[PDB]
Amino acid sequence: KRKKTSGDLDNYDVLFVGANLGGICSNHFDKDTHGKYKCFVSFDQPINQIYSVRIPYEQQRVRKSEYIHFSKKSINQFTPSEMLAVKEILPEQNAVVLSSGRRIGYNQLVLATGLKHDFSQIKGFYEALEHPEHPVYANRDPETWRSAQHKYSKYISNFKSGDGYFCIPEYPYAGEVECFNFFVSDEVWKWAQHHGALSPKHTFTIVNANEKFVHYCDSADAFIKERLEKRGIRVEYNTKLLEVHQDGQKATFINTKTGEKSVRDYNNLYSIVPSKRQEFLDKAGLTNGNGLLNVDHQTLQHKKYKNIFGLGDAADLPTTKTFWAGWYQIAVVRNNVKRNLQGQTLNAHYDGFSKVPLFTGHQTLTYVAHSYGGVGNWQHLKHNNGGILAWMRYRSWAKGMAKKFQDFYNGARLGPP
Ligand SMILES: NC(=O)c1ccc[n+]([C@@H]2O[C@H](COP(=O)([O-])OP(=O)(O)OC[C@H]3O[C@@H](n4cnc5c(N)ncnc54)[C@H](O)[C@@H]3O)[C@@H](O)[C@H]2O)c1
Repeated sequence: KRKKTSGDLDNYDVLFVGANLGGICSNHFDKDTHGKYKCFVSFDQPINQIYSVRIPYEQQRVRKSEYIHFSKKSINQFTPSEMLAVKEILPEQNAVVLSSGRRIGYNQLVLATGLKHDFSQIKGFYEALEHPEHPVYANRDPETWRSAQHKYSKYISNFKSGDGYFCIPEYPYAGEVECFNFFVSDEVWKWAQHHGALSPKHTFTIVNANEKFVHYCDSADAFIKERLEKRGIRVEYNTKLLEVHQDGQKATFINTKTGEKSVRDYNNLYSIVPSKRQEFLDKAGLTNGNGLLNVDHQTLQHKKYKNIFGLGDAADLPTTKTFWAGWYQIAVVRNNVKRNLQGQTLNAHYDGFSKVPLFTGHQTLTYVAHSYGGVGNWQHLKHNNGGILAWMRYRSWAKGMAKKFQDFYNGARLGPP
């Protein structure tokens, strides 16, 4: 009946750059328009690691099959895709050049290029995270690990002794609140001190380069800091991890405020992988400052270039870059983009809603739900101190969310509402 559109073409009437949230949109853009347009997708990496369940992963509450998903699956069968990165974007020409060189034209462009992980900002990090024994752990799995490597789970369990550092890189970085495992670790290391598994000649400090944990929600940052103390955890601000020596287990830090670097023995290091701005977005004059797209806060349309959009993490938005945010930014992009193909006005506005669980304990969580102005809704920091209510919501996310990300990329389950 309906036939797959061509990938061997010279221009399309929509072009999506990304598969994770750029693909869920296309599958939504079709069901919203009934296939009246031919849309192309061009991602860069083959696998989509589901970082929304990254802590239930490290607890082995989610199997590796439910955490690793191919990028093709997000895209529907009809829409053609190719795993080639766009070399440059010519917005004045309405065109997009890929790595191979095949110039592609467009009518509307949707950018979901996220924040690109740059393991090389931290020298020697990747080669220590790939080692199946070294105590260097990170926010994501390398692609050379096979189905039988479960090093990720050993971070909390194998912390018998020594100095442990949890390092947060410089904003903008991916995985703000969803990759903070320093409250479940404390609980599990509070037991290990009680029966002797974890020595008392050990120190754990949070090396945060940024001044605050959550830039766009004051209430969450205040709660995190207040709760970090009540536990007894120590934080070091304005310090960022700069190098890792895998032989002697030395970690070179630098306090950007004073520019004064230190070297410290580690025996358990975790880092939230550091990102890096892509230059083809700055040669094209789209990004603003930090490297994020200069888009409207309400409609998500680019300030200049009325026909370019942007969503997800690539977009410069005053909210927490979560997934449930993007669930609301594809509903908006797929509307306006279609209103712009019909000439009509852009009637869909983004409220700034973003919802990410924060795990306060081994089996408890609280939701960070907040709109554009940092203002939280009825769930913001509820049942934060644990209890039967937070216990259940933990199971509903750990045992029941990874089973859903298959549908999202299928199409069988759409957004929350
Ligand atoms: N906790 C973490 O460390 C982490 C890291 C990445 C993503 N995430 C989650 O994923 C959610 C969605 O992320 P996103 O959609 O904003 O970005 P993303 O991290 O999912 O990646 C964006 C997609 O665009 C592709 N891409 C990047 N550069 C490209 C280029 N030059 N050309 C073509 N394709 C390119 C990528 O391969 C990818 O398919 C985020 O809200 C976040 O919750 C978390």
